[PDB]
Amino acid sequence: EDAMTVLTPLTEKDYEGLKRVLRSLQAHKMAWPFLEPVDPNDAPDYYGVIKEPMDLATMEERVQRRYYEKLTEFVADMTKIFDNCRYYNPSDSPFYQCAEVLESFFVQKLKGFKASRSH
Ligand SMILES: CC(=O)NCCc1ccc(S(N)(=O)=O)cc1
Repeated sequence: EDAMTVLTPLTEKDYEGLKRVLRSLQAHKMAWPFLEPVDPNDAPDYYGVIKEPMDLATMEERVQRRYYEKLTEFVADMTKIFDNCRYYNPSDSPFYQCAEVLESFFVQKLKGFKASRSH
């Protein structure tokens, strides 16, 4: 990551862009596994093997409360969603596939956001 991403505080204008990025991911057809926390009734061992769970509803709460101070912190929570999924599930599962697709989409949107901060 470049210096602006790591070190520039998130302004109010930056926060309007983060809200838009988040809503775009929540509207994607392959985001269904990630919208809410993993349900322990459907995966009884999940919370014993994933030490730092993350999901898009937790990220929305954090955006609304202005939790993030730097773009790097927002990117780290999003990346945790996809990394947790690829560690828990096998490479041939539909869950793993959805992580591949949605991370590519996130990177496209993140590049757009970064371009809009500066010019
Ligand atoms: C985001 C994410 O990784 N969700 C996985 C949810 C999930 C994984 C596995 C199963 S099982 N035990 O039926 O094979 C159920 C649900």
